[PDB]
Formats: sequence, C-alpha cells, structure tokens
Amino acid sequence: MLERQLGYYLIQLYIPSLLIVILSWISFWINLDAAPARVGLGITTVLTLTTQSSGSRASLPKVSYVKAIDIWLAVCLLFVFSALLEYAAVNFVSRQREFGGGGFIQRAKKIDKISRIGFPLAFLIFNLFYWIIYKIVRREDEFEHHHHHH
Repeated sequence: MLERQLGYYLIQLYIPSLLIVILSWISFWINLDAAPARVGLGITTVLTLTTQSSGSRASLPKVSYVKAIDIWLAVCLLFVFSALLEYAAVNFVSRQREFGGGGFIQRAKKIDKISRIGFPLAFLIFNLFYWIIYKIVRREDEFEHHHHHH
C-alpha cells in the first residue's frame, strides 16, 4: 500500500520528460532530416521511460493507475497531433509528390515556421504541466504534505 508515494517519482521524472518534449520541435526544425539523430534519441528516451514507469506500478496499480490513464491518454496523442498535421500538410500541398517533386530542392529554405507555432505551443504546455503538477499534489496529494499548501 504505497502508491500515493509514487507521484513523487512521477513529478521529478515529468520535469525532464516535459522539457525534452518542448525541445523536440525546437530542434525538429533542423532534425527533420538534417540531423534527426537528436530527434530519434529523445523520442526513444520518452517512450522508454513511460513504458518502464509502469514497472513500479505493480505494487498496487489502482490509485496511480487511474490518474496515470488521465495523463497517458492525451500526451501521446497531443504530441503526435501537432506533428501529424505538419507531416500531412507538406504531403497535402500537391497531393501527389510523385507527379512533380523536383521543386522540393528549393524547399530546404524553410522560414522555421515550426518555431512560430511552437513558441506559443511550447510555453502553453510548460505552464500547463507546471500549474497542474504543483496543483495536483495539493488537490489530490494534500494528505502527502503537511504545512506546504502546494
């Protein structure tokens, strides 16, 4: 009966897991092909830390199991959502690159638009998980703290 003490490891583990996510796009501007090595390494570190995180949840996956489903069923979709619209936009441009893909050579000169939409999208997420993490521990894990409100 030590599931309420798991959130502590999820809080300190979420900090870095959330930071690496923001850098994903910020670095995807060039890692999109120029150097995806950084995108393939960080993406494997997040999926590996999430699949293994369920290892310590064998004690009693009831309280944290449900709370983990509310966060595990939105992140993977939200991250792949904004990334799916971009990978589908460039392909929807002509709807048939097989017809005339010779004009892609002049596409390497991107305006880094990924940063334009990623700026407000990254700040919103960082503040969305920071205000929800320091709040959840209070309006859910209050019994864990003593004097500290947050």
